[PDB]
Amino acid sequence: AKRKSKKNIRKQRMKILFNVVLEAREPGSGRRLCDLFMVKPSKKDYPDYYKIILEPMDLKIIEHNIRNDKYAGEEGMIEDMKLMFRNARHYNEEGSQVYNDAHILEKLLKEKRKELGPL
Ligand code: NI
Ligand code: NI
Ligand code: NI
Repeated sequence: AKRKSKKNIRKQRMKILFNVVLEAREPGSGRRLCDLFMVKPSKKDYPDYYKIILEPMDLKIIEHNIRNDKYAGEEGMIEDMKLMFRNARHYNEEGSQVYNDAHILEKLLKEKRKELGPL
């Protein structure tokens, strides 16, 4: 009874938080901030990326995890998002566009979670 309704609220919330990252655009240009986070770089094309980033993460993986109910709650999805953003900021230089995008997308995610409030 009360547990299927609670699983669905959690799953809904996870969709809302995912969609915030997916849809965010740069003011002025309309550039979609999430473009370079959608799929991890090709290992064949950029092997050095995988010597720096030991646990890769991208939105394709997180989308798969959401849809296949692999996360117990949004805190698990958020930890994957945070790993993705940390990877971006570890690999890319400070003041690069991808570095700044990771920062802004992480703030948007955190702000939308506070807006949703406690379960
Ligand atoms: Ni390093
Ligand atoms: Ni799978
Ligand atoms: Ni800032």
